[PDB]
Amino acid sequence: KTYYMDPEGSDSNPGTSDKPFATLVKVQEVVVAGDVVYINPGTYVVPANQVPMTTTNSGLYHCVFHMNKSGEAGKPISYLANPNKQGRPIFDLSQVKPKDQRITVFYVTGSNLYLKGFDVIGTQVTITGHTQSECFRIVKGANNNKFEDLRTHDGMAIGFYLLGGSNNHILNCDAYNNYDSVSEGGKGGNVDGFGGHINSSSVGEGKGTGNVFEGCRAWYNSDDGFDLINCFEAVKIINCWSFLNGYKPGTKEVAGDGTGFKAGGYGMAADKLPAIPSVIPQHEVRNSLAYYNRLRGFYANHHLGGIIFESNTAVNSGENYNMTNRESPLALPPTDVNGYDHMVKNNLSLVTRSGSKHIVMVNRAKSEVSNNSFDGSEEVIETDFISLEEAELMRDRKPNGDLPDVNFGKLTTDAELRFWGMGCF
Ligand SMILES: C[C@@H]1O[C@@H](O[C@@H]2[C@H](O)[C@@H](O)[C@@H](O[C@@H]3[C@H](O)[C@@H](O)[C@H](C)O[C@H]3O)O[C@@H]2C(=O)O)[C@H](O)[C@H](O)[C@H]1O
Ligand SMILES: [Ca+2]
Ligand SMILES: [Ca+2]
Repeated sequence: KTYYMDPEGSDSNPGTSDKPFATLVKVQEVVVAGDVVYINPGTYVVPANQVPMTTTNSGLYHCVFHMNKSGEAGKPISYLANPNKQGRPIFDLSQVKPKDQRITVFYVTGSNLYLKGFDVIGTQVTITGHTQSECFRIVKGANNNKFEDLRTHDGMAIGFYLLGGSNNHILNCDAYNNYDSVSEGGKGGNVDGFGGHINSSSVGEGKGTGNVFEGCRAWYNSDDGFDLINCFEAVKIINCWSFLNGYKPGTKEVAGDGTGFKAGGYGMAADKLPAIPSVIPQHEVRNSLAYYNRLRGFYANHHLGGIIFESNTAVNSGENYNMTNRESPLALPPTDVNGYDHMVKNNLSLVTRSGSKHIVMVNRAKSEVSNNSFDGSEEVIETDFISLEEAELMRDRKPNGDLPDVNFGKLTTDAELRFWGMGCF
């Protein structure tokens, strides 16, 4: 079956093209494996009083849409912007403010799902202590899903937040202009674009493995663009752009941590040891771009082992590459050391911003550090690039959702010969 929804539809309708549904709550009542839902473009304001589809964590979370049904292998359930209509569906969550609860807009427990082509805006935070909300929260048991050309923006919530699940592909998604102005004095320190945090409950082959962020952009998230702390299976970030994170949206006002790619770690607590996986995962950041994050570009974040940083480009992102690891095995007090077991290869780094640096805190005897611009005999300069115009990075995606063509961060023909094989382009 192909069902339809529309902002001016009705949940008393049958869900046909002529008589569409109004909400995903009704969609969820009827769909089965192999069904397709075409979501007509327009603005869907979620009513303030719409009851949550579920709650989690002893009532802490109000979950707007519970993506609880599953497809089968070869027969997904697909929730797609209607490809026969121009424009995008935009779910506006600005009225949803349940007292004393965190918000999850799409709480994903099902498997074999395909979600494409729509936006989630205005997601709220009302709690004033330590808190967060998420546009997408994916957990243990949610396997073999695809999230494509989705945009989580102009709200107070983390865009994508993985606590578990396997083979979740987050492809060509944007998370931008996300800032929690409400909690903890409006620091914004828990709002990332994309978070990979496969927890202890979700470990194992086919249980927490295989999740990938690909082709995604994160900008003006108040904390980090991408963050893989406390992530018990390897997560990969491939062909992603992370820029202008750590600032309040549209400004250079200081907010949170400002990392482009925070690519590991299990914390640096002084009081107690963190839980850790049995095998420290080798997360990866490859063919990616960091530009003008407030503090750091590509960061090992006190990892307890090796990360792969391959074929990336950093421009004016503070510490463009920082390989700091925590000393292993775990001990107290916690100790930072030069990064060990990393692969740092074929990277490019430009510095013309005051206080920015190429690479810090790498152990070259324990990490493979090869063919990076910062270890060559010539400095990388601005005119080695075709363009460094920031606006290019915010250009509209192509109609199919692919990243826009840009010259930003692309070496000229002449420079490419002097920095051969280096950088994300
Ligand atoms: C619902 C809570 O879940 C757990 O706490 C998580 C997380 O395990 C903690 O490490 C910590 O994480 C913070 C941020 O909240 C998180 O977004 C970021 C990626 O890492 C740390 O900065 O708090 C989390 C949280 O959700 O509050 C624990 O099981 C808590 O007891 C539980 O309330
Ligand atoms: Ca933070
Ligand atoms: Ca973060």
